[PDB]
Amino acid sequence: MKEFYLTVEQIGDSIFERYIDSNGRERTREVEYKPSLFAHCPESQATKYFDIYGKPCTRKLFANMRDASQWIKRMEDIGLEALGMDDFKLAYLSDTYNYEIKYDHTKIRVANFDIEVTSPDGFPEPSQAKHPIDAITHYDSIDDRFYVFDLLNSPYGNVEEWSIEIAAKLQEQGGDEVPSEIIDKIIYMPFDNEKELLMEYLNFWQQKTPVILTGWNVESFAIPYVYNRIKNIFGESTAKRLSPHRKTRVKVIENMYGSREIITLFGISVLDYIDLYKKFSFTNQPSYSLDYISEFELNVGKLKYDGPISKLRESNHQRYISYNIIAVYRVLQIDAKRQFINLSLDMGYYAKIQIQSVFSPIKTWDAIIFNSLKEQNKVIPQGRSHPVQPYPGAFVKEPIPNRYKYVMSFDLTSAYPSIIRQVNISPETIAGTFKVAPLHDYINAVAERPSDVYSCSPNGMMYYKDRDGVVPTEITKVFNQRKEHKGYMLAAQRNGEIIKEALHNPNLSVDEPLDVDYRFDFSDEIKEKIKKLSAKSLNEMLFRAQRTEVAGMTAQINRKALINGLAGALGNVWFRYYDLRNATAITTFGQMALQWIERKVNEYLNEVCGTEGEAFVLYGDTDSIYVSADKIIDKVGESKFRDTNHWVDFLDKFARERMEPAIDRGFREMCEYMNNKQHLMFMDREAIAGPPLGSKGIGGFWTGKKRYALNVWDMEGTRYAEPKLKIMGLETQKSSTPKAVQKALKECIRRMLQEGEESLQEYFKEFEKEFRQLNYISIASVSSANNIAKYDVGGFPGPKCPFHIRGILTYNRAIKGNIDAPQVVEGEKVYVLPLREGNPFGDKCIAWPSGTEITDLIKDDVLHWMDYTVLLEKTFIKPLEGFTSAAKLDYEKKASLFDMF
DNA sequence: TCGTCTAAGCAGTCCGCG
DNA sequence: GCGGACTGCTTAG
Ligand SMILES: Nc1nc2c(ncn2[C@H]2C[C@H](O)[C@@H](COP(=O)(O)OP(=O)(O)OP(=O)(O)O)O2)c(=O)[nH]1
Ligand SMILES: [Ca+2]
Ligand SMILES: [Ca+2]
Ligand SMILES: [Ca+2]
Ligand SMILES: [Ca+2]
Ligand SMILES: [Ca+2]
Repeated sequence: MKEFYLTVEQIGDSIFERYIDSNGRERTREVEYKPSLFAHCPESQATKYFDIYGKPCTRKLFANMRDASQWIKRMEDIGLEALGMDDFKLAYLSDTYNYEIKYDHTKIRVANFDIEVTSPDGFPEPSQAKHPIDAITHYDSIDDRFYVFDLLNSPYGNVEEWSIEIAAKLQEQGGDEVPSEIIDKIIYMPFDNEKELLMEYLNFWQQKTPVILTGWNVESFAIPYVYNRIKNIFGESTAKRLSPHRKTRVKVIENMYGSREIITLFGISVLDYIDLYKKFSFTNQPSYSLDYISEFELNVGKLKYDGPISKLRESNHQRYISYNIIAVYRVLQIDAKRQFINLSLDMGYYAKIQIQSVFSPIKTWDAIIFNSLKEQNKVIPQGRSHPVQPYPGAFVKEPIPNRYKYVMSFDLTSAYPSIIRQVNISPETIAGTFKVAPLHDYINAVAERPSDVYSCSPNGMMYYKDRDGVVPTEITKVFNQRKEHKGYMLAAQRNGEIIKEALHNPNLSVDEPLDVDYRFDFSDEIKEKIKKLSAKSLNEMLFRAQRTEVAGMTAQINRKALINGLAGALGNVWFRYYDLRNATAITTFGQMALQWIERKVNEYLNEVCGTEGEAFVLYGDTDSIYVSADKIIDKVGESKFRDTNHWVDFLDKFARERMEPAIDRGFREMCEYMNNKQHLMFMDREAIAGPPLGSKGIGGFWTGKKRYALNVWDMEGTRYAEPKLKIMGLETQKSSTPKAVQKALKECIRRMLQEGEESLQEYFKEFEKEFRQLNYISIASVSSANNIAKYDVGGFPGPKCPFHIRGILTYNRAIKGNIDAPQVVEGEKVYVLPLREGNPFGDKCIAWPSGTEITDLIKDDVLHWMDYTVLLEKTFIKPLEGFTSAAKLDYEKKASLFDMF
């Protein structure tokens, strides 16, 4: 097999690399890597190295990495560009792995761990590490084993050994329900003291040294706690054994309001799963506790115990250990589903970066582009300092707030990357500028043609057409990968709909789920077999189809995020290829493209319907248009359709055979007008929306920009078994909206869109009557909480104190003196409830840490004083009045002359 | 919330608006 | 009450 790196570090003048050799074995080596950098040189000097602009360069070979770094400094002192890859480990990987890396994940040691620390006096601060570590569960992916290190004797209590037999039993047997599929994979090690536990942990770690290290909050909690605790007990040298190169660094992570410390372990790649989840999941959650996320992702019940966590070990050590094991397993289950580790390895090896660098699109693109240019003996420019400057983005059309019965939407495939490719936008392809007309003049094709030579953007930039820039070349490669995975995702989705249909008629038999690849559209043979399957088999198949869809989603959406991130990186001052000329070339072209095509679509449809000045495009945002199809349906007449699926078919056909060819023609003209390199503006139909045939549903509504709802029957070629709501921006989609309120508002919208006014009025009346019985957590608003200290004046709200911060201050006063009460953590999320006039808390609201029950000390008082009236008006009635006034209907029945009887 | 970008919505504070 | 200036937070893209 081909060799591949596991980790790489620079330590002084050495590269330390862990790698898999040609025999599949893990090795480590120290290499006195001599880096090269570059300087511009005269024409007369013959060289093979050229900078991205074609200027000749001489290569400078350094005796060591420190010499190279010092040279860079002196070049700055002189005022001359020092060219080349200044991150020497990236240069090392590029030299050592000069081919497309094929990696074997089965050889990569992925460790998932979690620790427990009993603490009487509140949260155990990792930088202090003053409390014993009393449990560690460490899963090793190569062994496929959970290694459990259990402390039996502690200053906080002596306990009995954990029992695997009780752990395996049902909760209803008094057991812990540790899943049977992991029972035989547990290696349990009890210890009579913490020193021996930690010494044995370190010896184990030496034997089974993680390459990828993950878990939940491991970077901010578990790693620093373990490092600092070992440091406190044994000294620094012992703690540094967590690094295979015995080198660690405290790294200060800074943000707007403060900073925190993490421990960098040289020779390990830490990918904290909470951070992987935040970057790759495309969710915004009210809480990021593992229990909350586990419930959301896996539909598993919260890990239930009595008393505070600080007393769990002494009261129920059995459960304490079991829950530690389950916590580790839950992260593995989330990963089995989401496949974020797989994604990280894919992107990391593709770019040839340290795997942990997948968190940084700038680092990722820097490496991809460097490797690409190096292949042609081209030399990358020095990174420069730039001041942060605002620049313009997308165009968003102001919609007329209204109901919209029939809607078809269209949008560009990978819009910004396609613009980069079409225009040929790259650092080295800038050809010059032209005199810009107002955007409106390009949109309306009255401005003079920008260039007869170069490819243009309406921001005034011109680009070479003779050859692809490195940015278009590399962005295309990742786009092609994204397209492959999106294909698999969409097939799995369509396959899921076939199974849902079959589930209407499940057969009474005992059989098995079919062994199929859900990434490919089901053959006729498979479809026939599906129609004969039991509900049990069909449901298992649906689960598997949906898991395949999730895997495809992760792979496609994050590759889309990577390529969109390059468009963004061009507008970030830390990017080597920062250039506001290019960043704005993209966004300004986009503004034109949208408004150009709005004009073209309106023109096409006015012609088809034989009208003039009629607005068919009702809305658009960035790269999308929403077209009213009422007139198209009416040209046929509703009574001519057999059912809903019949008109959906008709619109699908109209979009594919009439609309899209008109759109394509419109964009081809725009490409010619801008003299672009290649036509790549592909605006395919997204949604087909409308009410059920014969219903009083309104189909859709807009309240304003980025705020709308649509009843969708077909989405990107997926024909749904049941209509699905596409809701954007409304309160149902916001993590700040109470859970039960999102639910209720979604049902109000469903009724509006599918059933009509009377149905909405029936539901509203019921919700208003019953909502006070809803659990307090389900009706609490959620907010992130920043700058709590800024607004805290002697425990009371200072000037301009935000509502949620006021709630936190109320909470802090209510729990004052308690070392044990859950503290609100700066920058994390809180639940917020309004309080009735004259409450004991002395203010109008209270807030507490999200994802948790409020502490028992005050729970009773909160429940008693919760202001249901304010809650209802603010979170439910206000948004609903917004929806209904936009859609021109009433959520309450107005009086009529019929009331006289 | 360490980690690519801008546009734009709504909640809430403070205070004007005769 | 509402709106604007402003902060804070959260979306759509
Ligand atoms: N710089 C930057 N631009 C973004 C980001 N998200 C969206 N955009 C811009 C770039 C996208 O191409 C454009 C349109 O967004 P879409 O959500 O329609 O995605 P896109 O067209 O890329 O992919 P699609 O093929 O429609 O799934 O909006 C981002 O995180 N950073
Ligand atoms: Ca725990
Ligand atoms: Ca798009
Ligand atoms: Ca599409
Ligand atoms: Ca059947
Ligand atoms: Ca779009």
